[PDB]
This record gives sequence, structure tokens and C-alpha cells, in this order.
Amino acid sequence: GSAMGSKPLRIGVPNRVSYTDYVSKDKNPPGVRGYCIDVFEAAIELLPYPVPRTYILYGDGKRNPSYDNLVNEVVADNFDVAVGDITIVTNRTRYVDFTQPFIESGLVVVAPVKEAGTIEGIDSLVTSNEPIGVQDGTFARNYLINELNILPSRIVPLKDEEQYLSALQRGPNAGGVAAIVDELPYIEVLLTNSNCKFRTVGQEFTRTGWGFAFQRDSPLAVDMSTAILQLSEEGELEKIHRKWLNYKHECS
Amino acid sequence: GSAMGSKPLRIGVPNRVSYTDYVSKDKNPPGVRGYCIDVFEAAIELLPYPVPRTYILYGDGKRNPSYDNLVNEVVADNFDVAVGDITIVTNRTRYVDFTQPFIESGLVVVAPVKEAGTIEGIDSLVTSNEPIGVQDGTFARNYLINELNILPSRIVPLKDEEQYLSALQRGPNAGGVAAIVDELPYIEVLLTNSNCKFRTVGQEFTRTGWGFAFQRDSPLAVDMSTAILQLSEEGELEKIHRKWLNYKHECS
Ligand SMILES: N[C@@H](CCC(=O)O)C(=O)O
Ligand SMILES: N[C@@H](CCC(=O)O)C(=O)O
Repeated sequence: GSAMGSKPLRIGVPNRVSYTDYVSKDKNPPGVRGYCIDVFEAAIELLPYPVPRTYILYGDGKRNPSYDNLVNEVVADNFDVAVGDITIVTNRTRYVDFTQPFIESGLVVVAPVKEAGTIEGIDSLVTSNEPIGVQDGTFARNYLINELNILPSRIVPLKDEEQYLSALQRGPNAGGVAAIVDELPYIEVLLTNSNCKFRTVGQEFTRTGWGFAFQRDSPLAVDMSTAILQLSEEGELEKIHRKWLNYKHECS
Repeated sequence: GSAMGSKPLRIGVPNRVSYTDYVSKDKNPPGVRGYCIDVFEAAIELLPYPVPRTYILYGDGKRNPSYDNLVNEVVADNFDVAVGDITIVTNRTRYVDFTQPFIESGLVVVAPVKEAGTIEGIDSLVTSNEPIGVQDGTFARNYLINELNILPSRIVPLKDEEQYLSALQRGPNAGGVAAIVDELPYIEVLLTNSNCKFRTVGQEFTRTGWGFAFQRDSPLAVDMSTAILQLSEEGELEKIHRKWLNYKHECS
């Protein structure tokens, strides 16, 4: 009581193997780095109390982990919060308190410039019956199946940037994919590093955001929402974005 | 107990005198109409329990009411929820539980096409020292003063579409304004009905959204966030948007 001090916050962080500028492991303390970590730390700093905290990596380090499962670790009280590129989707809001979003997100279709005549957006992709690439561990798999009625066998999980590019280059008739469905923040990074061979086709066809996932009725969730809005209004969210993400490439 | 039935939810609704397609009074029940009302009703319908509810108009019907005060009526327990075009801003999240946003929003600068050389965005507007138009009752007044360091005397409240157009047309040297600062959803409607005389200049320089404001720790807020995300993922949010807002005009 008098002798025994406070537990620290147990923060689950996805062990990303792709798009590591958003969030990834660090060899140095605090053991994690990236856009999402700097936003979380900047928001903590704005709180009117200290928040003793430890970061714990979630995932085998081979494939991006299940973000559905990361959030359920918060629900099961194995983490106090999940911090990272965590998409706010219906099934995840049921059991946790997400903050207000700290960045806007939504799904886009990426295809070769050559293929843009036949695959011109999500609707033409649905009807084509050709393979669709997605990241490991994304909500996008169950969104495509349940919302857009895609035959599960069509959805091909891809491990990293090499497999995203490789699958798009090989195409649907040579053990690749007709398109990748992923969130715009990841695709903005992919098109910076893919030499203008690939583009978005059609409209961004979902809209949501990334948020921090706290346990139901967490007072910390409420204050961190206020902090995030403060970061946004002060222009700090854009400053942190500019530090981690430049979207300018050699063919633009 | 056995005889006495449930209170209905007391829903505060802003009595808008401009941009009435977003939310406004109705001569017929339930006494309110608009985009924000249809989103709220569609979200209620998705809940796994009934929500007996009454809508109460907030504002004198002459000027748009203080949205800061509408939210504080929820805090003070005079309303159970505030429903309408309610911007999620730091000072409002302190005491209420906003839903996840049901539409994205942010501030833009509107100026005459002629004036676009001198007023080219928020930064040039700040330094110009000329009058700035805003709606009655908007968060944007205190955002401009506290965040962008605008002398309060420069901020000119305008009553309705007639005064928005009139003030922009008269300009800063004839009892008008150099520009209007307002949220993009309202400006999208203004530029549809202003004959291509006016345009946005520079980047959208804030990002947030509209949400429904529930009392702190409202379980209804949690379920309505899930419902809103469901509406978004099913494409119902866009269907309701298309019913109330068309942005196509005769010079486009
Ligand atoms: N942001 C995605 C995770 C992306 C991935 O699968 O690596 C989600 O929350 O589902
Ligand atoms: N959406 C604005 C209100 C606009 C108005 O002033 O009419 C707010 O929440 O502050």
C-alpha cells in the first residue's frame, strides 16, 4: 500500500514487417518507433497526469499480426491499450473504447497502369472473379467477404513490399493478383517506392480512421481523445506526419 | 414502478437558419429533418433495443445557436444527447462522449475568384489584417482567435446565405469581408448556389468531423458509434448524403 507503487500501462503494439514507418520494433528503448508511437507519446505529454507505461510487441515478426486479435487482447485484459495503425471498424468498437481518429483512412484498389482499362475500381474487381491481394492480419479480408461478397478463395494474403510488388507485376494469370485492396496510408507509401507502374483505380470506397484502443469506460481514452484533437488543432499531427511520411518519388 | 413507464431520450437539435439540408426544424413530426437526423434515425434502427426519443429545437430561430452551449446543455443534463452538425473539438470532448464521426469536416477559406491573388489561403488571410466572415455559433470564432492569433474585432458573424454572399461581394473595403472561414460541408453548399463567383483558396487547414454528443459514460454512445460504422461499411452513410446533398450547379 504505502510501499507498493503503481502498475504501468501494458501497451500492445503490432510487430509490423511492412510499412514500418507507421509503427515497428526498435532495437533501442522504448522498443517501438514510428508515426503512431510519436502521436501516442505527444498525446500522453498533453495529459494533466503522468502515465507510467511499457510497450509490448504483438506478432511473430514474420507476418503482420491479426489486428482483430490485438484489439481482443485489450478486451481480454492482456493489454490496457493497443497503440498503432489500428483501423476503427464495427466489430472492434463493440468491446473497446477507441479514441477519436488521429488519421483518416479507407480502402482503395491498386492495379497496374496497363490493367486500368479492365480493373477500374472495386465494382469491376468484384465481378472480375480474379485474385485480390491484401496484407496479413487486416480487417479488409472480412470486409471484402461479408460486405462486397468476394469468394474467400480469391483473397490472397501477401507478406511484405516485395510480395505486394511481385503479385501486382505477375498479375492474375501467373500466380499473382489482378489488384491489391488496402488502406490509402499504406498505398501512399507503396506508390512512392514502385516506380509509377501501379496506381489507385476508382474512388476510396470506405472511410474510417486509425485510433488507440482502450478498455471499455477507460477515463484515459476520453483524455487521449481530447489530446489528439489538441494535437490536430495546434498543427502537431501534420508535423509528426511530415517527420515520418514523405510521398514524393523520382517519377513525380 | 409497475405503472410508471420509461423517460424518453431528450435530444437537443440546433435550430439552423442556414444550410438547413444538414439539420433544421420541420412543421411535421418528428419536428426536425435533414442529413444529420436521417443518420441518427438509421443508427437508432440498427440498435438491438428500442430508444423512445423526443427532439427539442435549440436556438431563437433568428441566428444559428452557440454549438458550444448546445453541447454544455448535454453536460448540464438538460439534454441526454445533442444531434446535428456538431463539430468534434477539444473543449467539447472534455465533458461529453461524442460518437465516432459520421462525416469528415475541416475549415476552408472562401474568397472571390478576383481576390485569389492576395488572399490565397489561411496564412495570407491572417497577415492581411482584413475582416473575416464566420457563421453565428461556430467553434471557428475561438479557433481563429486562440489558434491562428486573429484580433477578435476582425471576426464578423454573418446570419444566413444572403449575408455570406453579400459580405463576400461587398468585400473588405465596403462593409464586407476579405474571406469566409467555415467548414467544407457548408461551403460545398455555398459554392453550389453562388454562380462560380467564389472558390476555396489554399488547403483545408483543420480536420475533424461531426458526431452525436452523449453524456459521459453513456452506453448509448458506444452502440451508436458501432451503428455509425455499420452504416458507413454498408454504404448507407453515402446513400443518406446523396439524398440530402447534391453539389452539382449550372456553371459546372
Ligand atoms: N490497419 C489494419 C492492419 C493492417 C495489416 O493487416 O497489417 C487493421 O487495423 O486491420
Ligand atoms: N458545426 C459548427 C456549427 C456551425 C454554426 O455555427 O452554425 C460547430 O459545431 O461549431
